[PDB]
Amino acid sequence: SVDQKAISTIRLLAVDAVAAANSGHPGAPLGLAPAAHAVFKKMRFNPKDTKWINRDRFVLSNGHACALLYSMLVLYGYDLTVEDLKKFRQLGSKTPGHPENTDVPGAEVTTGPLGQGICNGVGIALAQAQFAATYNKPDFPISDSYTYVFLGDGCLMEGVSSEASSLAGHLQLGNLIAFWDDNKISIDGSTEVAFTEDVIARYKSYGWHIVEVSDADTDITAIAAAIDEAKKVTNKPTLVRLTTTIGFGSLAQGTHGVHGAPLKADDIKQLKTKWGFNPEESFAVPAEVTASYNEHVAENQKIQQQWNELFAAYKQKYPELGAELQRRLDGKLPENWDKALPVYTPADAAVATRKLSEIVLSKIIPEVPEIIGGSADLTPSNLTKAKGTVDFQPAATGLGDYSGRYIRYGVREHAMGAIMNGIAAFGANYKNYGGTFLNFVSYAAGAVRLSALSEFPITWVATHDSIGLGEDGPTHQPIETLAHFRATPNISVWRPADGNETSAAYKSAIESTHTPHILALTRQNLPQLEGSSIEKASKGGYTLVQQDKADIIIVATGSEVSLAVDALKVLEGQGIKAGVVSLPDQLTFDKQSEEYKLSVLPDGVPILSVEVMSTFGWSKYSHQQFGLNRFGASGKAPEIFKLFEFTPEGVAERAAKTVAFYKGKDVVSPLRSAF
Amino acid sequence: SVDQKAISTIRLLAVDAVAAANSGHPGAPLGLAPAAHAVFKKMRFNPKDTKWINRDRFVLSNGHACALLYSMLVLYGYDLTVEDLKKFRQLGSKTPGHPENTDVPGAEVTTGPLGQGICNGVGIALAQAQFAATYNKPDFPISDSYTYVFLGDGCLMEGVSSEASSLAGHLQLGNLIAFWDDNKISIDGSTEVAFTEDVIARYKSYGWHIVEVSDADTDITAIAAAIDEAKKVTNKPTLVRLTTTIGFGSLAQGTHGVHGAPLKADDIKQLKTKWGFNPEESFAVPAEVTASYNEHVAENQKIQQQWNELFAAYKQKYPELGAELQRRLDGKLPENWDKALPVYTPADAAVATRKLSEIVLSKIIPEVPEIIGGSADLTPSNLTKAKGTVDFQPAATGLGDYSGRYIRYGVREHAMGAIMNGIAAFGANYKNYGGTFLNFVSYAAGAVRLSALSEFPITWVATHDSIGLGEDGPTHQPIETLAHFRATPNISVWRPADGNETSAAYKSAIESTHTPHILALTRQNLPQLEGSSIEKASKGGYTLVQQDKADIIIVATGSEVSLAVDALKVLEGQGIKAGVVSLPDQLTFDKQSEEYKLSVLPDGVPILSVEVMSTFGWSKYSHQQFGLNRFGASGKAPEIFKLFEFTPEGVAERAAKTVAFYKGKDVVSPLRSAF
Ligand SMILES: [Ca+2]
Ligand SMILES: [Ca+2]
Repeated sequence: SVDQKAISTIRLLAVDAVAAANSGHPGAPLGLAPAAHAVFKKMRFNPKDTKWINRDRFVLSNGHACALLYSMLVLYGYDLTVEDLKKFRQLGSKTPGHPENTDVPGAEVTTGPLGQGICNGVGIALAQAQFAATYNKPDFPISDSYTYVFLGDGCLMEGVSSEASSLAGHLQLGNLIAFWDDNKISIDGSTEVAFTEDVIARYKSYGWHIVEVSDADTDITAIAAAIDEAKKVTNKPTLVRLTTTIGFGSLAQGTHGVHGAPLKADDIKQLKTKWGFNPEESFAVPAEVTASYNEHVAENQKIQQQWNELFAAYKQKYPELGAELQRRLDGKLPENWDKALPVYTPADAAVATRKLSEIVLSKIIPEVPEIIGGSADLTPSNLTKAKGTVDFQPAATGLGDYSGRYIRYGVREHAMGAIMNGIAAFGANYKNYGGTFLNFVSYAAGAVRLSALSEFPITWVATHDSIGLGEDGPTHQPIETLAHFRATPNISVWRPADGNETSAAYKSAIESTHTPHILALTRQNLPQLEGSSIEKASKGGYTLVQQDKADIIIVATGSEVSLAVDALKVLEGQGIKAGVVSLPDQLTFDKQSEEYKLSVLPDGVPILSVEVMSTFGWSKYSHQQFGLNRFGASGKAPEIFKLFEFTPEGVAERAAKTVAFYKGKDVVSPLRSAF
Repeated sequence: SVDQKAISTIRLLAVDAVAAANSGHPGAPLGLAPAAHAVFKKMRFNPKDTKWINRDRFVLSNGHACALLYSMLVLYGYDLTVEDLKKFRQLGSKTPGHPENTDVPGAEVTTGPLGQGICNGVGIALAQAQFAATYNKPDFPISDSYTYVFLGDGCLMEGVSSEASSLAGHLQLGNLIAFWDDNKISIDGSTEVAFTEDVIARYKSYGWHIVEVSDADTDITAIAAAIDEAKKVTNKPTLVRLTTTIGFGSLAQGTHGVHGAPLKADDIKQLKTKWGFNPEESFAVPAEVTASYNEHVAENQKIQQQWNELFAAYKQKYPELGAELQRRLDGKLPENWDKALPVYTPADAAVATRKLSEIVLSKIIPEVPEIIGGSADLTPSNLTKAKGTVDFQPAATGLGDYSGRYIRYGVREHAMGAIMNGIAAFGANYKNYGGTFLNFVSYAAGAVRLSALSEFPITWVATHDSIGLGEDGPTHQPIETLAHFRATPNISVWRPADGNETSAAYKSAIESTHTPHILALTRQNLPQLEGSSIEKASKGGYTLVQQDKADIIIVATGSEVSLAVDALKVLEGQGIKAGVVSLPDQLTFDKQSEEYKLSVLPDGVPILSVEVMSTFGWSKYSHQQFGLNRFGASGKAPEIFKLFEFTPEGVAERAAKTVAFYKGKDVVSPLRSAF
């Protein structure tokens, strides 16, 4: 049949791509080709409009199997060709060794690191439910799409997938349909060596529906029927167990050796012969397969055309909601939304930046409907929903509704990070956030790094940023955390000092389209600074206190800016004139013009950094660094600051030493370099 | 009864400690006091010998409940007093807000970050099984101890606990007994908001045994019986469901408000009144409770005395095993074990450092019985057991034995990290390791940080360290990873360049007693260097190529040392004389004398760093830094190096620019500072 020919075509494209690279993973593509064929036949998508908001989404969580994804995209006429397949895993190609959403048309997310894609799928499905609840009306099914995820044994061992699966079951996400490649093989060999749990029993315990397909090597009718069954279960995510043979058809089928290395040339020849292909030919695409796939694309394009007309009729009946939806699909925030950002003066009271952040959210959430977010491993007293909103929950629970805006992630930081990526990936201008303690953003490093690589505008609301949290002690107090994330490409790491800086941090986070944000916020109260503003803080770094005859400039962030200002007064008494620079986001500052940056950190003056965390990175901006490069302590916060000499007198002493160290030396800006 | 009085005493000590601090968590201590009393009565331990190797171990994984742990330790006469309790959460006290194994007698591990303690318990139990299989003989039960773990709802949501629980069930760890505080409350409020899974069904799916105690607020008889039942099930870890009231006895019992904030003073008064205590008195310890607890301590001390005699008789019957066990309990490695480390010369072939590491392990494992380890999310071709050993598995599986030395962790990096901490915590000189790709050590950051804080000599064997891995691409290629871990206090991060440096890295890792190690190893082949040795590399940084008239020194690590040596030859052709420094471990180097360090990085010469990763940290050792501060690429590794100009010519160009930049400038060592 043409279906059988299509499956062979998929298999052989994947095998041939791996062969050309002499690198990559042919086993899972061979095993999953029947399922991929069956699922893509059920999916609604337009290869010529990858951003259609009512498309079904597909996520290949076992991302090493991506020769499979690329083969599907090529066969369906996405902006990816057989010539691109021939360049699989080759420098600069459109077919990298793991799929990248920035580089690959039809790759919704960046997968490869195990466990991530299934969580991303949870987030896409969460967003779809929230979006549909927000926009759908009687006779106007604006959003009714499904989220299809392929996953492997490795994904099921990673804790992040357990977290997301528990939460997805709780959230009754009936438009999520996941497929487990039950092939009994991982990298180390048999799953009998380390993975003997009853996976199906576990998924039932989370509240998922199960369908089992006992012969997924051939039974595409049963795979299609499993999809139909899953669609009837509207209040549970579904796991479809696909019992497959890894490397199906290969001489080495059913072995670990086919998981992650190219097949032997003679093996590829017999594959081709047994499936009716020419063993002397590579990258064959039978025209009958193309025709069959083009028929499904044509049908999907007519569905999209009808959706466009539905949307036009929606705008006529619901003008305000229609305009809102149009604006979001255009990628634009509401006009002048930022007028809602709170502004402070030095006459206002001291406030913790965690509380300032709460206040910002309270003001902007009602004005910007595409903001949703939540928290994990965090008291409601440290972050909760904006007044006038409700939690995102299935209505059946009585605890919220899918129209809700605040997600109760539970104690699941890593999955929260990966789910945020999926919400961003959904599109429709979603600007989503996740709260936890800064120190436990580290639990989610796998996902955070992927936010950066994937260019997703997600936001971490990361409170209790330092020893300033006090009594919980060194297990909770960040030291290395900002250095870690600042060292990662494409992460804005805001550490605002006061009310105006906190508003600038949110302006950046919400306006972002390609850069994830981490907002490092305090437990303890900080003063409103003389010289701060949203305008100046928006530059990432700025001159807070200008001193034309400066003996030294102190550059600081967050809680240490006020400390620097107090140190300036001590230094004046010692006959030393200091300027102060506030550097709320190093990435934003780095992106400013060279002349702007040099106006902030000029030549001819020693510069001392102060931040109660690792000194790593700080030499970009300073000659000497006062930081904390040891673990913290359990006690009242002001006593810990005194212990480590983060006091006005301690800063002044180090500033005076810095001035002395550079007497008679020529000093140029830390921004200067040799290359 | 005295048992009831003891439980009230525990409860009130915990409440009073939280009250004195005006900080901390009284709810779980109130709920878990009956269970803590019952479990400690069943445990064998000596408060006067916290390191008795056959003690039962207790782990409080819900570490925020530590007022409870401290109360138990005080009541049993550990080196912790009521005066220490009065200083709970106070700077410099022996009673920090979360328990720290370095600071607190009877704290086996450092808990607080959720999910970790249960995994640590898995590791303690794994080590006990391996230890018993190694040493026990007929009539000589050298090791027969249990591992008791308390955990909460938050712990059960964290993915790391799922990973460890799946693995513990697979490993049939029948001496592990965990207790779930089933109190329906987390920080956000009811578990109904985010945690509605069937926990018991999930634990059955992992192969655990279950006991349910429906009234754990009062039924200590049933808690004791649950322990007895668990001990009869020798081939499954057991989860005991303790249905408790959070804050039991408080006016606010059964609410989120009692989870993490001090009780009201009037509430504490009525607690005391209803339990027969004086509401005007704090930190009361009834003498009858002390007597009862002292009786159990006396009995346990007689058990230890009998164990000491058993050990003496074991040494008579089994002299060689006895001497080995004695050596390990003394914390000493075999005499001259390091003579087994491989040594190379520049005449030897190029080898990848991953392969050099395999070879080291192959040579040292047979000589050092306290080395065990494994791998997670890694092909057996990248790391497997040492020849002549077997996997650690229950014999019932036919796949290994508990005497085995190689652990199949599955795709569970985070749990592997936390389990390694538990193996180290067991003691007996265990020197344990875990293999994965360097980029996915980040999945385990929560545990890695705790290795550092806890001072555990664990080792990560972290291969595929850079863009040198090639085709898997930017999702797999570390950029930020070494900066992250180098910025963390107390982590040795070895990046060996060649065979001799790899042997030095292992010498450091295995000799370690207080510092975790990460070994960053290459996929690609590297040459044996002229000038390397185990002796010199043991200093962390050393002069590889000395040049008395140097125009520049190039400092490099790992794969970039050979690159620097090739660049020296290009520079000679341009009339520039360079020295080379190899810096295989920054921490070890930092610990050397100031004079040694200055001999390596002298004044009066520009210094350029080269490492194909983040430049963060490198200004400690250099004036200019050539690194990679963007994500990688998917292609053949040598082509990626060429793209980013990590070539002899690219290094030489930057070196020449550095020389030019410092012409006419006075240059001092990067090791100099103002303070
Ligand atoms: Ca598999
Ligand atoms: Ca609880």
